[PDB]
Amino acid sequence: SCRKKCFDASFRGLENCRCDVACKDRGDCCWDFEDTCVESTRIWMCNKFRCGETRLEASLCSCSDDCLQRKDCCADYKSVCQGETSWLEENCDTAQQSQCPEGFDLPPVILFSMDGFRAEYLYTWDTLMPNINKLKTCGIHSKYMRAMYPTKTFPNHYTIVTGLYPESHGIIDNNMYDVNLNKNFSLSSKEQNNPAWWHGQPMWLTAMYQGLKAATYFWPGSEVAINGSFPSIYMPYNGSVPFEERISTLLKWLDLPKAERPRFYTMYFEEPDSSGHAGGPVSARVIKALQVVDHAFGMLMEGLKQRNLHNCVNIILLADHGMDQTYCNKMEYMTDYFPRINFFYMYEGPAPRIRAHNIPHDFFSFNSEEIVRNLSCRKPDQHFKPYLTPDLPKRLHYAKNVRIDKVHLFVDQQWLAVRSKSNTNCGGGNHGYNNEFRSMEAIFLAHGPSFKEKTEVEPFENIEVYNLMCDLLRIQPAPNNGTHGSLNHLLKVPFYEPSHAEEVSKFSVCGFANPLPTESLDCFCPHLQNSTQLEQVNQMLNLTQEEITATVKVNLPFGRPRVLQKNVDHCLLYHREYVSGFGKAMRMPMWSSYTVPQLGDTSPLPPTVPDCLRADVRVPPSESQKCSFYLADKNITHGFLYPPASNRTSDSQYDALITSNLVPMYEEFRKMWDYFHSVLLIKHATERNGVNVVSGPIFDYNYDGHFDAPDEITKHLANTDVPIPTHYFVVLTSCKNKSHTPENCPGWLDVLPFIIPHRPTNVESCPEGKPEALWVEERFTAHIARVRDVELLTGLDFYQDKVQPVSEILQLKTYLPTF
Ligand SMILES: *[C@@H]1O[C@H](CO[C@@H]2O[C@@H](C)[C@@H](O)[C@@H](O)[C@@H]2O)[C@@H](O[C@@H]2O[C@H](CO)[C@@H](O[C@@H]3O[C@H](CO)[C@@H](O)[C@H](O[C@H]4O[C@H](CO)[C@@H](O)[C@H](O)[C@@H]4O)[C@@H]3O)[C@H](O)[C@H]2NC(C)=O)[C@H](O)[C@H]1NC(C)=O
Ligand SMILES: *[C@@H]1O[C@H](CO)[C@@H](O[C@@H]2O[C@H](CO)[C@@H](O[C@@H]3O[C@H](CO[C@H]4O[C@H](CO)[C@@H](O)[C@H](O)[C@@H]4O)[C@@H](O)[C@H](O)[C@@H]3O)[C@H](O)[C@H]2NC(C)=O)[C@H](O)[C@H]1NC(C)=O
Ligand SMILES: *[C@@H]1O[C@H](CO)[C@@H](O[C@@H]2O[C@H](CO)[C@@H](O[C@@H]3O[C@H](CO)[C@@H](O)[C@H](O)[C@@H]3O)[C@H](O)[C@H]2NC(C)=O)[C@H](O)[C@H]1NC(C)=O
Ligand SMILES: *[C@@H]1O[C@H](CO)[C@@H](O[C@@H]2O[C@H](CO)[C@@H](O[C@@H]3O[C@H](CO)[C@@H](O)[C@H](O)[C@@H]3O)[C@H](O)[C@H]2NC(C)=O)[C@H](O)[C@H]1NC(C)=O
Ligand SMILES: *[C@@H]1O[C@H](CO[C@@H]2O[C@@H](C)[C@@H](O)[C@@H](O)[C@@H]2O)[C@@H](O[C@@H]2O[C@H](CO)[C@@H](O)[C@H](O)[C@H]2NC(C)=O)[C@H](O)[C@H]1NC(C)=O
Ligand SMILES: *[C@@H]1O[C@H](CO[C@@H]2O[C@@H](C)[C@@H](O)[C@@H](O)[C@@H]2O)[C@@H](O[C@@H]2O[C@H](CO)[C@@H](O)[C@H](O)[C@H]2NC(C)=O)[C@H](O)[C@H]1NC(C)=O
Ligand SMILES: *[C@@H]1O[C@H](CO[C@@H]2O[C@@H](C)[C@@H](O)[C@@H](O)[C@@H]2O)[C@@H](O[C@@H]2O[C@H](CO)[C@@H](O)[C@H](O)[C@H]2NC(C)=O)[C@H](O)[C@H]1NC(C)=O
Ligand SMILES: *[C@@H]1O[C@H](CO)[C@@H](O[C@@H]2O[C@H](CO)[C@@H](O)[C@H](O)[C@H]2NC(C)=O)[C@H](O)[C@H]1NC(C)=O
Ligand SMILES: *[C@@H]1O[C@H](CO)[C@@H](O)[C@H](O)[C@H]1NC(C)=O
Ligand SMILES: [Ca+2]
Ligand code: NA
Ligand SMILES: [Zn+2]
Ligand SMILES: [Zn+2]
Repeated sequence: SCRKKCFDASFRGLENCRCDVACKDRGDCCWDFEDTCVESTRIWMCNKFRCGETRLEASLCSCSDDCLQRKDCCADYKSVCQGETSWLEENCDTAQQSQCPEGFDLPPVILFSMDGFRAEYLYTWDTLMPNINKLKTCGIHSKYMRAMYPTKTFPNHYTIVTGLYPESHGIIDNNMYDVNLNKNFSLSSKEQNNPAWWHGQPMWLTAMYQGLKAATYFWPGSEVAINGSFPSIYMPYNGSVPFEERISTLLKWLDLPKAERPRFYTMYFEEPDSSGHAGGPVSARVIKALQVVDHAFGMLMEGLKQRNLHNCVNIILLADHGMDQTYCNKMEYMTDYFPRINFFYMYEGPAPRIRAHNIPHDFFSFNSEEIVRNLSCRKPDQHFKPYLTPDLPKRLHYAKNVRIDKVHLFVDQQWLAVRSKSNTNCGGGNHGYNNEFRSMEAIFLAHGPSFKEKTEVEPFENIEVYNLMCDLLRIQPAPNNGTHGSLNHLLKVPFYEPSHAEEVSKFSVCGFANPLPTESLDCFCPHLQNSTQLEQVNQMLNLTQEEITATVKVNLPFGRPRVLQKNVDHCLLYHREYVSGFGKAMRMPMWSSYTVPQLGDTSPLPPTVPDCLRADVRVPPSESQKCSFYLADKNITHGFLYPPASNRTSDSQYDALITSNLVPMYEEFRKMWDYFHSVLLIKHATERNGVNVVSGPIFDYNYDGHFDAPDEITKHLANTDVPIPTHYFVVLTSCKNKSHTPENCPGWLDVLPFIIPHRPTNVESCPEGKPEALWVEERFTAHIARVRDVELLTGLDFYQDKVQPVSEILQLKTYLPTF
């Protein structure tokens, strides 16, 4: 045979069999020549033909008797050649600091991304991916990780390592135009390397700035001098480098002397994304790619075990987004809606945008309003909805950036919107859609001495990973949009312990001093004829200390919302059936909290009594609204935050027909608002065994996701300083265990937050004369959000008096209900 005699022309084996290059032409090569001498230089694995081999120059890794000393063994050398158990076959054993070799005092972090790894892959094809499946079994894994919108590669890869929404880190799509720079960004141009596009601080720099070297293998942004700095080590991108070579480089880095060894690593694979596009998410090509990437990841784990690092490394395996199926018969065309399309440019596909064709000249003069108008409610079954970006659901956080064109189209599942029928980028797989579509969900797995073992966690958003990685490396994170501490339940010993945010503006008292108003405020309730009758009704607002305690216990079961705005004067208004926090400068509530019990009759609430409003004797007139403000303002009317018709006693509706419960509402919005509180709210209450409601106004006129300062609000009621909300929020809170009511809930809570836009038409719902039962609920559902989103937009902090660990409350606050 040719063992240890490769290419030796002098050798003559059994029957004079040859082991030289020219042997294959003669036909007298020994039987094992091809496997011992030729193929042994083109593979990354040891086998029976290679173990103990003589070294050859051109081998990608070695199986020689000295490969461990030279630190060039193939990953599987110890298992294949020395007969030791592989990582794959070893049982799940606990990862701890004892399993770190000398010098690995701090465990390194490996951030590993497999582009386009749909969450559903991990469960349908689990046994086809033994190495990933073992990671899933031994380590911690999430049901899925939610990406950011648009579900694209560069925006989401950069979100992962920054903890920032795309609107903040600047990479809002794989293709974009910046009118200020007057430049184009695309993955085929060198402009992608311009640091002007990349904001925030990526993870490798967070580590490097705090003394920890970072090595990146192909992460989007890693070959950019972000903030003027490259990673300690980085590789120029080339999609042709085999996955095995990338893993091999990573293992070599881990062999470096401690003085030079990185402590933060990133790895990136283009699969299963590439095969998903070619064959679709359910296809032979995807199956093959999933097997490829599982093998490459297995190579990494075997190589780590060879080095005694498999239980020392904190590894994270995730993806940037999922994958769905497109169809050429599921395409919308702009030619069907515009006779002339020459004058605008369109970023086509699952998350399209439209801008002026002649840029930069016409970028701002472009009438984005006309585009969205002319695309709204054109066909009853059209498979996309146009939006001006400030009108997009606020949970997407996709508007505050000049690179995000004002015209947006929100496209239905498995559909595409293109310019004309000349576009043929259809038929395969694609992504970019609503990050809530199950097809768009990504995987998240993790394993290491700092993570919990054999644990499944609930879904979370990829903006949270950045804080987690900083906690793993024990460094401080840059300001980001994660909620630091919401992923502590993944860690054995959290590095950061969160606390309640202390209130910034203390409340004052609006006492019940005089039962008769000093001013009528131009409000009329002729049903109340003489002062005596008025005095009786107003006395109902004058609660004993025992009655205040009683209404708080029921209607504020988790404590009052705390105000984190500075220099905001507010007082609480106590009623038997609701408790509000009244903003004196706004002259309206910042929040109103009431608990709706489960009732025997699911009857719809009749309308509020029409012609009866009066001043609130507890609030001075300078801080109260006047009913004449709304008569004076022709474009808006008044609505109620707490629904008066929900009174549970024969006269308690008077408690809600007061100026302190009024908020400015467009007529058309109030129809939607009233239908929700009259019909849908009662269904929620009976489904959840009662529900606690906290609602209030939101002002975000600069659509940056944060509560506006007074001087940022650009619309007011009549000629007053009473601001007009851009949104209203409604947060439904009940007991996760439906056996308890919201008041008597010792365990976990369950939340359903709404941030409904306050718009003067319901064009977003295309009601076309239909009854509210056919579109209101759909519209609220489309505007669900996280409590955290409500907090950011209001300056309020909820649930501080709910006895429960802070980190668990943060899980509740970052939760997104999905449908
Ligand atoms: C929640 O509150 C509503 C509204 O209450 C009404 O408005 C408040 C602002 C305040 O002025 C209250 O004093 C006032 O009642 C309650 O709904 C009302 O309920 C009453 C009965 O309790 C209804 O009264 C009936 O109205 C009919 C009009 O269609 C009228 O024909 C009836 O007349 C007959 O009955 C009376 C005795 O009740 C008798 O004297 C007459 O001669 C005749 O036989 C009767 O007046 C109101 O219509 C209701 N209004 C609305 C809008 O629904 C509701 O009961 C309350 N909820 C709870 C749980 O207490
Ligand atoms: C809001 O509702 C309250 C009921 O919960 C009303 O309370 C009434 O207030 C009047 C005026 O203060 C009292 O009449 C006076 O009583 C004092 C005696 O004061 C001592 O006792 C009272 C009652 O416990 C208490 O408020 C004091 O702290 C003292 O301990 C006499 O000296 C006066 O001459 C006068 O008669 C009522 O007794 C009181 N009723 C009740 C049931 O508390 C209050 O008036 C309402 N507010 C408004 C603005 O109308
Ligand atoms: C981009 O890179 C620059 C460095 O080239 C970063 O600036 C550096 O920021 C740190 C912390 O913000 C500065 O250190 C601090 O200095 C202050 C004042 O002396 C002190 O109070 C702190 O204890 C700390 O030492 C550092 O001086 C500064 N360097 C320079 C040259 O400005 C910058 O933060 C990076 N930006 C992003 C977004 O990554
Ligand atoms: C997500 O997190 C980022 C980073 O914390 C938030 O962006 C930050 O927003 C603040 C205020 O909007 C910016 O500070 C402001 O800067 C301007 C000019 O630079 C200054 O005039 C203001 O007085 C204020 O200091 C900050 O620059 C910005 N940081 C980055 C990296 O963009 C963002 O708001 C968060 N998003 C949500 C929805 O919470
Ligand atoms: C992108 O990579 C491919 C694949 O080879 C890689 O790059 C080589 C330069 C080397 O570093 C290998 O270890 C990598 O795996 C390159 O294509 C090959 O390049 C080699 C030159 O070393 C050549 O002999 C092969 O014929 C090339 N094969 C093909 C299909 O081109 C390619 O050059 C790289 N592109 C860029 C722009 O660097
Ligand atoms: C945007 O639409 C207006 C109005 O057109 C109507 O509404 C559209 C949504 C569509 O359903 C049309 O069929 C409707 O007629 C356009 O203004 C009209 O333009 C046409 C042709 O130029 C003209 O005959 C009408 O008189 C115009 N009507 C009005 C009220 O101005 C407008 O041109 C459209 N803009 C673009 C860029 O297509
Ligand atoms: C959800 O809660 C119900 C109700 O439990 C009640 O509250 C307890 C604090 C205590 O006061 C019990 O007496 C009450 O029944 C749970 O249902 C009960 O479960 C226990 C088992 O621990 C059983 O002994 C009771 O008979 C059950 N009662 C009823 C009416 O079914 C229920 O188990 C909780 N759900 C979960 C997932 O824990
Ligand atoms: C960015 O890319 C767009 C392509 O969409 C370029 O658009 C051209 O803009 C000029 C005006 O400067 C027009 O005269 C051309 O007709 C446009 N071409 C197309 C195909 O639309 C734009 O020029 C690019 N800008 C930069 C700075 O490269
Ligand atoms: C107020 O009107 C009612 C009418 O029912 C009656 O009590 C009386 O006329 C008035 N009360 C007083 C105290 O003047
Ligand atoms: Ca704002
Ligand atoms: Na009006
Ligand atoms: Zn991708
Ligand atoms: Zn892709």
